[PDB]
Amino acid sequence: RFWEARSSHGRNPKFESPEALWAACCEYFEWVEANPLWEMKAFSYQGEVIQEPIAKMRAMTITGLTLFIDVTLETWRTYRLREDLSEVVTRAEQVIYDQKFSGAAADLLNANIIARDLGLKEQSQVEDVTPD
Amino acid sequence: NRFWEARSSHGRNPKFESPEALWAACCEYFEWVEANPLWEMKAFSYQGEVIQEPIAKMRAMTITGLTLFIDVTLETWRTYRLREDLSEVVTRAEQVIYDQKFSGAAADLLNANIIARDLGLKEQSQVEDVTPD
Amino acid sequence: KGNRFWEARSSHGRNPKFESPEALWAACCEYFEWVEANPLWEMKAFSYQGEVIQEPIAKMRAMTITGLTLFIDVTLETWRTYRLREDLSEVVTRAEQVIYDQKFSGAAADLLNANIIARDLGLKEQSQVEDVTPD
Amino acid sequence: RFWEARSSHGRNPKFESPEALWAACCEYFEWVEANPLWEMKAFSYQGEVIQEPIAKMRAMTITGLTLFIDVTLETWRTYRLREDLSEVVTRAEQVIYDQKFSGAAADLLNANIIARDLGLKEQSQVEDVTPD
Amino acid sequence: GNRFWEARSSHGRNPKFESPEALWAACCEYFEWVEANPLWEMKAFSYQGEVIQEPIAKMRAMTITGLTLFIDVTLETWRTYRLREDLSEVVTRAEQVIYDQKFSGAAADLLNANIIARDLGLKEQSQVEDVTPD
Amino acid sequence: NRFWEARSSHGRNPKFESPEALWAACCEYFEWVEANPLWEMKAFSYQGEVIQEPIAKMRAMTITGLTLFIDVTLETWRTYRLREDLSEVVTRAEQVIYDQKFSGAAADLLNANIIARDLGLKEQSQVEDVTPD
Amino acid sequence: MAAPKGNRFWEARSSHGRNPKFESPEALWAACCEYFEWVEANPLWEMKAFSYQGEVIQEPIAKMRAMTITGLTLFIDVTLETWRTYRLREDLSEVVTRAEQVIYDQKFSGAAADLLNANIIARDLGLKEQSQVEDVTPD
Amino acid sequence: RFWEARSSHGRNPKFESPEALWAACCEYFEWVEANPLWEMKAFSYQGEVIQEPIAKMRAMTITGLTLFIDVTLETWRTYRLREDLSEVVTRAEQVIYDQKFSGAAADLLNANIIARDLGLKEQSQVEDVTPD
Amino acid sequence: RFWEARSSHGRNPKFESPEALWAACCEYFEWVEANPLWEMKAFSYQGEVIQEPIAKMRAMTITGLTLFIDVTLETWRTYRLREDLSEVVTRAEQVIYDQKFSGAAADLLNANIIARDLGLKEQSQVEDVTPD
Repeated sequence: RFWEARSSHGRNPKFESPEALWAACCEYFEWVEANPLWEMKAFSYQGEVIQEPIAKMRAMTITGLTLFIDVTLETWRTYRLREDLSEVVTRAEQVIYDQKFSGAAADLLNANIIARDLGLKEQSQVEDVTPD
Repeated sequence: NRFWEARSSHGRNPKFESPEALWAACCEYFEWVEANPLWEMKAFSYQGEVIQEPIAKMRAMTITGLTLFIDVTLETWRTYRLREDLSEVVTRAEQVIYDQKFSGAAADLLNANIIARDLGLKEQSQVEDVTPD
Repeated sequence: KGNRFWEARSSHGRNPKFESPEALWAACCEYFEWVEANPLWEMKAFSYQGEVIQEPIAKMRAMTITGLTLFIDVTLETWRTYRLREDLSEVVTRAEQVIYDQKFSGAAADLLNANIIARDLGLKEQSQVEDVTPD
Repeated sequence: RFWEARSSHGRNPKFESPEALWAACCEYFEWVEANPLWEMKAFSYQGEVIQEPIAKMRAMTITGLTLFIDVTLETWRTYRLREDLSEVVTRAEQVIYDQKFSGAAADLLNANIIARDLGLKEQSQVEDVTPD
Repeated sequence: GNRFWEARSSHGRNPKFESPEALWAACCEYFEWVEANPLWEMKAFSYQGEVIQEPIAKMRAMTITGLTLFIDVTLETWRTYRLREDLSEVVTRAEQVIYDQKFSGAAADLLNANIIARDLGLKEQSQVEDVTPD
Repeated sequence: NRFWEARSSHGRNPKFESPEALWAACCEYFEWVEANPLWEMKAFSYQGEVIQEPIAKMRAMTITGLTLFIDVTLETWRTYRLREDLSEVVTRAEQVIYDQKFSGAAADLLNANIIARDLGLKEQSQVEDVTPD
Repeated sequence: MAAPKGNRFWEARSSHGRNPKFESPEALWAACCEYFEWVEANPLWEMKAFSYQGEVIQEPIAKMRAMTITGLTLFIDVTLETWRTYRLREDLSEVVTRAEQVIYDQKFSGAAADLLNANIIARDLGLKEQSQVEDVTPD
Repeated sequence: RFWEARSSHGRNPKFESPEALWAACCEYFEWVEANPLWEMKAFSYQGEVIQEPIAKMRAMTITGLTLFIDVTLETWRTYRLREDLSEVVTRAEQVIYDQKFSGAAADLLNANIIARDLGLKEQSQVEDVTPD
Repeated sequence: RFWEARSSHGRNPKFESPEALWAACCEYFEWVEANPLWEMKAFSYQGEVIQEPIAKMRAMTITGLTLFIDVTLETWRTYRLREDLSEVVTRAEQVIYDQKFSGAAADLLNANIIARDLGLKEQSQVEDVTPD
């Protein structure tokens, strides 16, 4: 139940400090690390089937973070305002980006879904070789 | 997989007036999804006999799924946008639905391409014409 | 166990005259039940000590608007008729949502072929292309 | 041999009623289900190889139907012109379409071959984001 | 000889076909030869430190070129059959059999789907919307 | 294997002047190909011991391979098409080569896309611009 | 000595501590090397399952961690602005160029060896697909 | 060490004879076949892990040949000036082409990279079916 | 620590002969061969896990080469143009190209990554077959 997870800062927290905001974000990173998604795998030994869960990496997201610390995207975007907090926001979003990038690069996360999410572009060069 | 029968405790044609009640209803849908995986039949053999076992697959959350479950029309759901308390709940619920599918596809628990299309994740490209003449 | 789907008809019989949303929903639900009770079957082989054994394994049957209408024995023209009366069009919208959702969740779980289903549902690939040709 | 299979209605059949034509079509459908194609697979045990035929779904086709009931495509097409048979042709062609769609959707027939045969379209949206 | 380029019907060298039955009979000989002559994929197995090898049969795709080659008529002569209707119906029938053999084989993944799709001329259909603002 | 050393019984730089002589040489190539598969090394283990064994793989026939084998240049072979007495043999040999590769690719014994390009099998598509107006 | 150390990447920092002020190429390059070593010493981990006699065993398998310029700056604890500022002195600019080249090569070599996802890395490095198209419409 | 391999004609040889030039090319072909690349493959049993190198086909290349016979690509191109040597160059490049084509067709070499190297083209026909 | 590897030619060498430069390039080639990358492979026996490192081919790059011999890319391009060094640069780059091509062809290196790096192009022929 990922939608139930909330930081220790409680309901509708007010952040008037970088240290406090960053710590709440770190609680989210910690929760993601501690709460992988589960893939049910089936095994069998001599006529008996045993179904055991296998951990899969959970991709970090900004909506996941904000839901966790119990604020709206709009409030999160409000933090961008004060430089004090804006620095924390930048760092948290970079962590989210790098988690997904490193996960995808290590084939722990689906590469194309992450490439699309991160906005990694395909670059190409096309030559028209039609004789004139 | 009798999903078309599933309904929240709020029953038929509920009139939501409270954001906590609407959110609780949405949470009932999320709980239902988690408790009701789709099933893949898998077969194994041993000493001359074949054994079949259903294996749990993640069920993708959808807005139409949610609304059917809490028994409102998509039109009713859009009405909630018209007042701030309910609209905040709609946004929260839609973000949960998006993230469930994104994280599921990212972990290859859901088919990545179909989820990418559903979520509107775009392919971005840069193309140079090297024969501009 | 036989895939004679061309023989499957609802209990409502030939050419139902639905005058009721409860009635029409009821008919739609009979179709959904048949689909789930009637998976496709795939033969899988297993070896053991010099002998191979075959076992059929259930595969999800995709719902379709065509299937539903054929099953309840109304024409597509009749199905679109229901739209005329906002009474039945509400039941039609609900059925089509169920059919869409069945195939979407099936495909998402890889129980149905994702590309077949993406084309069927009309899920689009979206792209953004920048021309970076110098100038 | 699939080119040898024929309905109980004999050579160059004439169809006097929709029930007769439908009966012949259903014979084709039933023949298809009773005659899967076979993938040959090998298994090994203690030095010997076993060749195990494994059943693969046979896709229905209109030309297969017409070969089976022993009429040309041209003749089949004339049945649309009979007021007593037209609805049967429609029904038969719809069964053929549905069998392939359901089979492909269930991963029992090759998805791309069926998608092309059925005319299932890919839809896309493209935005030119070149700065002006 | 029994290699594919050597295989021939029981009508022999350069048969001049002037009947539907004789022609259809010849075509069936080809269809039967194709079924009797799958291609072979070698597979290896290990047992107690000795490797063992045996092949599995792979479906041979039917082709119009293969058929004409087998019944020993040129493609030119085959086209000629199109002109007279006696033969024309047999030609159409045979070509439908060839098409369906490959189509069903590919649908069952017993033949390579993309090779067959290109051969049969099965088309990809698409719809594209330019959503560039303006 | 030294495939570049394989040569028909017609010797060095033969000067073909008969269609039966050219066809016989082409047939020696066809047989050589069918008789000389490529070989892939595969590993096998048993209770902690490993053994390797070559497994036979289909060799694709090619016009360049044919000409190398009968020992004429590719350009000489192209010349044969203009020759009244040799042209039919060229056409026939090129058909055998095409047919072998087609059957191999269709049977998944040769790489499908490499063969599709080699044979010139085309992809056909139909595209509708559905941009509203 | 062959299991997850559990070092959280967002916590990782060089021995130079908080907000270091790099005033020599040597100090800077040493810090960059700490990052390169950290990446090597802290792979990502994939959980894999095994079984023997009806018991399910979990075990982590190491997966290569891709180096990134953002990763480096976070590790040595300077902002992107500061990193870009290093370009002002020919002194530090050489270190920056070399560090970025190391990062590029680590990813390329990882991807080429199938240790990192090829397409993810190709997009990251800006490796282009080049094509030549002939219009053969009878004209 | 492939960059150290050299023909028996020594350093920067001068080829005057077509037979000498062909003989050198054949030394290269022989060297390629005697020097496959190796893939390490791991096997395990009862707690022990064993590694085994497996031979992989080495793709012939014109640059590889010229490095081996120790001439520059420029020198190689210069051979075209003499009808004599030009025939040997064509024969050699033809052997190189076929080795890679046949290896790729048999999936002993990566087919798409070989397709690009050989310049095998994708041919398509595209119909604009937009209604008017 | 590949970022610490350096040729016997020391820091920021100023090369004055083709033999010296070629010698330095060969040290790099030798280093690459002696320094494969490692994939951890896991096996299980009796509820215990065995980890085994497996060698993976390291791709040669001009960037790796210049880092190893400790010169800038512009220095390297300067060698391209130097009458006395240009031949050696061509030779070194040809070695690097062929190592990656052969590795990719053998599937020992990722084919698409290498294809992009080598600049191998996809060639196509397109007919527009629209009616009118």
